[PDB]
Amino acid sequence: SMSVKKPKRDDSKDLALCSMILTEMETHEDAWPFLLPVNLKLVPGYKKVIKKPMDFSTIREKLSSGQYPNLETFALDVRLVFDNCETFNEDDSDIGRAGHNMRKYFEKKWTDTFK
Repeated sequence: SMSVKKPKRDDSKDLALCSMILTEMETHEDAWPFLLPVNLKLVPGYKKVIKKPMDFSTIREKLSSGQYPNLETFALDVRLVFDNCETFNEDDSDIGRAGHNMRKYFEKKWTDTFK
């Protein structure tokens, strides 16, 4: 509350560390469905169904231009990528499997770097 604060957790390395995680996600062999925005002209149903599209290149641009206020807003966008994938793709598909794999990969790196 006013003039009453918990001890200050050091967040000075968060930007660099989120960048490193994102690099590891970009270079994963199963990243290909997620590297670029879904083409809304060429994929029927996507525009109407997926209210907030997100992809790794869009996260990289937001990160590089100070559009994440803190590490939690960064994790919310990475999770959005996988939530969108599960919304549009069957589990038993190459893309559906890719999204589960990448979400697992992310969640471990996130715990090990920050928790």
